[PDB]
Amino acid sequence: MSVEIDWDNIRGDLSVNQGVKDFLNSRLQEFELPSYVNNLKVTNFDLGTMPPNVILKQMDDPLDEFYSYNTDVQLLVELDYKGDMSIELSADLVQFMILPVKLRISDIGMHCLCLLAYLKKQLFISFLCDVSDPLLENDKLQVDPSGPNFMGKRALERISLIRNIKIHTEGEGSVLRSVGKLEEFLVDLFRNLIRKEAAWPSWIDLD
Repeated sequence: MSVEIDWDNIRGDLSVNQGVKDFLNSRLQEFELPSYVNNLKVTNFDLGTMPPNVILKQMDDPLDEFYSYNTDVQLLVELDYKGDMSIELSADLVQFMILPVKLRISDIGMHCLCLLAYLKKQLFISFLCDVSDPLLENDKLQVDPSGPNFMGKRALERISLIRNIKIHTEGEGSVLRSVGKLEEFLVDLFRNLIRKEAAWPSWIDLD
């Protein structure tokens, strides 16, 4: 039941692109940047040249909680994304001196179940879980929003939706001791940002 997807058209739409930088930054600066970093924003988001393998699993109406203080629709979906996605960053290092640096993230790998809710001229992406999550293979997590005790307790047990992720940066010195705490940090941060801000109960909220 595969959903085909005009990736060229989507990839081009800058109403989205901006919307996801904004989503990234907004949520990124709720965090506690350590002492060796300042002025950490997302410069540029770039989608893959190639799309994810979208597969429709179900149609429902958008959850009541997608309603905020038909022609709407809400697709439950399998996302196999082994694509070539890239998020570009801006950062400052720190203490007798400051160096500006530049980073990419790549190799974003998710094989994952996910709600996609077009309502009021406005899309929401809430990732549910990794498809290989043990917590489905044993039932014990209700992932049907039909559908009582949907996402009930034991949601917190979920495995990471990020299956893999690459991150490189742009005299040597022991400053390389720091670009390695950072690349370590941004990863371990950026996983949390997905787990907490794009995975249900949260979501990305574009137009």
